[PDB]
Amino acid sequence: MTNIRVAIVGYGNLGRSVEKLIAKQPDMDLVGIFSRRATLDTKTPVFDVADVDKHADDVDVLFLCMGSATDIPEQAPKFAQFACTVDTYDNHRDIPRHRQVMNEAATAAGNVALVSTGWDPGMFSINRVYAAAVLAEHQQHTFWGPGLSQGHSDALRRIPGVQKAVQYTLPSEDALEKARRGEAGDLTGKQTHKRQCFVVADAADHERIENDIRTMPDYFVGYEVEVNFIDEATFDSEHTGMPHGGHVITTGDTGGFNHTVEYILKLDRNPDFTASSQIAFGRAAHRMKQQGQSGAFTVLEVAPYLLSPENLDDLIARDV
Amino acid sequence: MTNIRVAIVGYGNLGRSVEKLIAKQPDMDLVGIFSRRATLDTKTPVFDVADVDKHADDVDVLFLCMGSATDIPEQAPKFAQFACTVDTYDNHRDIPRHRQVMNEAATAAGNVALVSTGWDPGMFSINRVYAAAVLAEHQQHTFWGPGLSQGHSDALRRIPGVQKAVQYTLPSEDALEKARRGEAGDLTGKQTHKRQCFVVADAADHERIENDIRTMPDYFVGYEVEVNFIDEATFDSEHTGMPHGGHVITTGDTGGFNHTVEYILKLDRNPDFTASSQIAFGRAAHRMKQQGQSGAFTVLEVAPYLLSPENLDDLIARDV
Ligand SMILES: NC(=O)C1=CN([C@@H]2O[C@H](COP(=O)(O)OP(=O)(O)OC[C@H]3O[C@@H](n4cnc5c(N)ncnc54)[C@H](OP(=O)(O)O)[C@@H]3O)[C@@H](O)[C@H]2O)C=CC1
Ligand SMILES: NC(=O)C1=CN([C@@H]2O[C@H](COP(=O)(O)OP(=O)(O)OC[C@H]3O[C@@H](n4cnc5c(N)ncnc54)[C@H](OP(=O)(O)O)[C@@H]3O)[C@@H](O)[C@H]2O)C=CC1
Repeated sequence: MTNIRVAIVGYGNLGRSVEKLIAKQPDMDLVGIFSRRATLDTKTPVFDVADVDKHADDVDVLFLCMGSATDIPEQAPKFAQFACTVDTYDNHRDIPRHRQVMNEAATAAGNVALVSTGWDPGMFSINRVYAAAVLAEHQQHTFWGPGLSQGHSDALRRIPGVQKAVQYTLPSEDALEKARRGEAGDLTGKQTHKRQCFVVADAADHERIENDIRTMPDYFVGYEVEVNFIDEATFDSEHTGMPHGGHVITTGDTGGFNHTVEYILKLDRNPDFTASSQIAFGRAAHRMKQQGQSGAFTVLEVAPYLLSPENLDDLIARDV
Repeated sequence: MTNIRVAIVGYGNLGRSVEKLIAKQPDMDLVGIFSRRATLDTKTPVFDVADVDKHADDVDVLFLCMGSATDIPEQAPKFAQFACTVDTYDNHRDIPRHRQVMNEAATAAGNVALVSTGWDPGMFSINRVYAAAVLAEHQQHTFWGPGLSQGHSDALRRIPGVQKAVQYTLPSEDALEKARRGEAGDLTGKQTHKRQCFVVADAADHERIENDIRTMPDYFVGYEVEVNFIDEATFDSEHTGMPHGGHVITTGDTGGFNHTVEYILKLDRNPDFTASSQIAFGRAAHRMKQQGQSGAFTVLEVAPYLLSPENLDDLIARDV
């Protein structure tokens, strides 16, 4: 009855999303939260992150939901000392090193570390690899969105006189249809997406701002940008969500015959879906260590059935 | 090391596609073809299927491209004795059994057999699994076509007195939409697809071919079926292409938020894509064997990176 004993390290949006979804898992028990703050908006027990050493045996897997930017790279390796570990670290350029270092740690403690799960990296990585592997010579693209970009939203905000603001990254529909036909080979980043800004600001300032936006080097110049100055009420009512999604499109030619494989995600709420993967890869981590494996692995190294709470035979009988 | 030695068994549409596509691979050498027929139009060496026996020592893996309806079930298991094998076996209700017997033959000879690969079963099965696992509470549907079903076409053709035949599968566009809006629940493939038959045969035989068709165990029973007896000309001109494809749709709700996972295939030539998938799993099979495994496995049981001609470090560096 496994009830694989889990805990959460870090209590932000993600951390909250994991907490809430564990109730819908048949086989997991939440043993509590490890936090750097004493007092959280919650009934699950809270512990001091420094005291993780002491709880070592109440826990099977630790979901690491702290920051990618600086926390993960430094804190994560020590945690693999105490249990299996799953993270959603999204810095592509650092993955190889993160894994290498996560690898020396987990191996020495005999734990299993799953790194860089989520939707991208995660689901979209898997799909990229599958479709590219299949379609020998192939053309591949990843579009993001439609969804929230915190980095672009932050740039907007630093603008003088902007009160509240958000920017969405949308895929250029033209650009999708073209990739679908194997014709998007010579297209730049400025052509593949479009940006849609929603700004709350005094009417006196609209012209300067809109100008400040469309000329913003590196963040905004070069794109199709659409700008809306909205009431604070419509802002709060409609632009307080965290949606996102994307497309992985791969094409290949087999001698005069085209094939297109498209993977699409539509998420009403980013950290909820990200929690969903992370949780599924947590179950896989536990099963992997149960089979005597150890070290760090990416989502590319785990057989699919491992994420499932159903028994293999049942999966083979119904879904194959 | 290094170049995998490979052979085809069954030289029909699939077998020809696999022939064509092996050229596109960097790490495979096609050693020959094993056929029940003496004269094949190809420059590849051909062999008597009764002679596999003698080539066991110089092939690392055998692609089984005989008919699922009748050939696979008794023939396959005997191939497992001589090398790794890879099939695209399609009778869902008979897969677990197939796997058992293939496992036994494989495990005995120390080989690896990969069963039921292709797109459905194959890629569609994998997608079904990742999505239902990730999203705890979900609704999931699959839709095939409009396109030409290879298994269904080969089935019709094994009915005595059928000179020529082809079958098209037609999905219900309405169902497809309700699905996208999480509203088609409690609907099945059998109620969402129509089966269309184009047949060439003497009018005298019409009565009994129609009976055999509509009473064809789970290849045809339970579906709405249409039988069209047409002139050879009309058939030879109007029914020549082999397109197909479909959609796997899954919808789920986290605490009051929705997510949709969509997987799509648009294939210009059915055998060509199927062949490309069968090939990548062939690479996986050979690797698992060197890696020390043996026995029969489903597509749910192989880590994605095993299908790729690239090194894992590169895959991780570039695609994750
Ligand atoms: N791979 C993927 O597809 C995806 C990956 N991610 C990754 O998820 C990571 C975490 O995201 P997210 O949860 O949204 O980030 P947050 O900023 O919400 O929280 C991160 C950390 O901040 C601390 N913290 C949170 N709230 C407060 C607060 N009010 N005051 C003080 N400290 C606080 C928490 O640590 P403590 O509890 O110790 O205070 C927490 O672990 C990101 O770095 C991201 O890259 C996200 C989506 C997708
Ligand atoms: N899992 C998946 O997604 C997919 C699986 N499939 C499977 O692939 C299978 C093969 O389909 P396909 O290649 O279209 O079928 P064919 O009718 O072309 O061939 C089947 C066998 O018939 C024999 N054959 C071929 N041509 C002739 C001929 N002219 N006269 C007499 N015998 C001949 C060949 O054996 P021999 O050389 O020994 O005579 C061949 O192996 C199907 O059963 C289908 O299930 C197809 C698509 C997808």
